[PDB]
Formats: sequence, C-alpha cells, structure tokens
Amino acid sequence: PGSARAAVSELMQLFPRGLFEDALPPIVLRSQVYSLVPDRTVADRQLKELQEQGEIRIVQLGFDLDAHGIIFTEDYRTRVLKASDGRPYAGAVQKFLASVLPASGDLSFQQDQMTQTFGFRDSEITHLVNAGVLTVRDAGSWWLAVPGAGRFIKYFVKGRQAVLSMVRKAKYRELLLSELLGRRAPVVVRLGLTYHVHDLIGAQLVDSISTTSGTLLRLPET
Repeated sequence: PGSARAAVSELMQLFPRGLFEDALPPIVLRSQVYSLVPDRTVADRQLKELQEQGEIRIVQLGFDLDAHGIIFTEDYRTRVLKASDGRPYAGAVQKFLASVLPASGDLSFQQDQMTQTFGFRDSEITHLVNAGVLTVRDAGSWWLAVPGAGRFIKYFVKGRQAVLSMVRKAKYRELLLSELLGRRAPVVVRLGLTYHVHDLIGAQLVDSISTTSGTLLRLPET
C-alpha cells in the first residue's frame, strides 16, 4: 500500500550525495528496506512491482546478508551519461542506456545477447567495462554495475563494521537506538549512523528488540 516505495524514499534521503561529489546515483540496499518493511515477502513483492513498472533498477553489489542495491533508473541514466561526457566510451554508454537498459529489469546480460541481439561489438563491451557500467559475472555474462561503486563499497563495509562495534562495545552487547543515533559517528562511518542502522536491522546483524525504553539493538549471540 505504497510501503516499499515509501521506504525507498525515506532511505534515499539519507544518502549523502556530496560524499561522492554527486557522481553516484543515490543507492539504498534491499536489507535496509526490510528494516522499514519487516515482512520480507511484501517488501520483495512491492520492489518487484517497482522493477516491472520501470522505476528502479536492482544491482548486484555483494555484501554479506545485503547483496542487492536499489537505484532510481533516471538517477542511474542521467549520471552515467554525466560520468561519460567527453570520454572515449561515451558512444558505447549512450547505446547501452538507450537500447539495453530499457529492454528488461535483469541484474546481468549475456554475452551472446549483447553481441547478437543488441549488436554490440567486443570493443564496445570493453568500453562499457572501462566505464564501470559492466563487470564480469561468469564465463558468458556481465553484471550491471554503477561507475564509482568501488568507493561506496569500501566506505559501506568499514561503516557497517564500525557501527556494529558500537553495539559490541556496549554493556551486554546491546545499545538503545536513541543512544546510538545520538553518538558522535566514528570517523570511518561516512554514510551516516541511521543509514547503517537500517542495514544492520534488515540484515539481522543486530536484533531490533521492542522494550518499554524503545528500540534496543542487540548483538544476536544466542
């Protein structure tokens, strides 16, 4: 009833665009959606509906317990076109965005489909790899990829570890949500405390316990 769409918009607002100088489309992770939409089946169904209505792209990122990213297709398009301006791979990127991206919601593309169905030459596929738009998936396919995602991946994993440590260091390896969110962020946490808390909850790296003091984040040792 708009649940996943509302969750995506709440999480998108947390993304610090300026951290990457606006070079990356804002990214939210599937497990963050589960923090706000705890019925995973409802969340997945509504995300699939958004994918089939053409509004979001699902991207393989590969974090333990939070494998997929979610991006608005128009944010991906406008900025990939922007990251490609005046570069050698601009033509190949434009062809990919105009013809391949609209043709499905898939996370990956087969080599034979790219060459035979869409008419890409090997050199043009190499341009897409150099642009950061494709990465190798297996011997016959490529993942859709986000130019500049490597920096996001490194900041994200370090921040996940640091926020989890804030919980681990607390008494009995548990910390109230209001307490955590009011702490100074460890310097390595670049994407923000709240952004990270939603990943920890949705991935089940912390349990979200309802108490008469509000939400308690508990490391799930048992």
